[PDB]
Amino acid sequence: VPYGVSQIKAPALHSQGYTGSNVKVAVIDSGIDSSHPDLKVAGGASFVPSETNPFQDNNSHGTHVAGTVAAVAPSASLYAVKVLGADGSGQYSWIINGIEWAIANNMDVINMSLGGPSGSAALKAAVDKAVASGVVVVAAAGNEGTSGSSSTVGYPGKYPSVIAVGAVDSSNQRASFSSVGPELDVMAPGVSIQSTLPGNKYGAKSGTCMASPHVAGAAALILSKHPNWTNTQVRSSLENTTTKLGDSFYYGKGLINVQAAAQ
Ligand SMILES: [K+]
Repeated sequence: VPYGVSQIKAPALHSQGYTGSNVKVAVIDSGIDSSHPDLKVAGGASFVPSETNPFQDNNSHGTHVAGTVAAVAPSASLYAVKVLGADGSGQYSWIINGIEWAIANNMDVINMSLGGPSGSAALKAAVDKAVASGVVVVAAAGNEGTSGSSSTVGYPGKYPSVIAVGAVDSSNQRASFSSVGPELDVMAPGVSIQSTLPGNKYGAKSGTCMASPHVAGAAALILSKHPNWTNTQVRSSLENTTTKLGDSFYYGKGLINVQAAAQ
């Protein structure tokens, strides 16, 4: 549909009848506008104390992330895990509560197009438990760019259990904003991403946040072909089948190729 879908080689799988059917993807974000004609929301939960409806997206972020998951894996069961309020901010407890729900509710893929500058024993415990429980955990690397020689990969992206996603444009160039470090795993399209917006709209957003869902959608396609495959196997296939770009500090393993990873 959008250029980023074709770029990751998703359409080849779609033509084959692999569209992410029976894959439960949790969008741990600002909610999802379930009212959008182009989105099918299966369930979810809100963990934002003042915004009790997960199906009301007061930000726009979670609907845009969800629509990218949907563009990659059209048949995937989308779950709106509302952890971020109208301002796009959320407390760590709300976020961790949303991961805890995703595990509890047998989500196959977690998408976290979110990041914080600091970790916690509780955040690491939550991601680790998800992984140990066979969930594919995908997160945005962060929008911190370059910072001397140091990692600018945010949390939870920083944790070895999480697939940390960096952003490339349509040319396969690293976006100037894309966080860097040894914890960067893969690259996906993350510059001027056309996706669904609340109130039957479409618009572009840029960020590693936009790159993350292409991988979460990519993990849904793999699981649709290979329902038997472990989260470990899904991850290894995505990482081992990449189009090799530059240095792993900047590009991770390179750009994901869903066609090559699906075998
Ligand atoms: K990581």
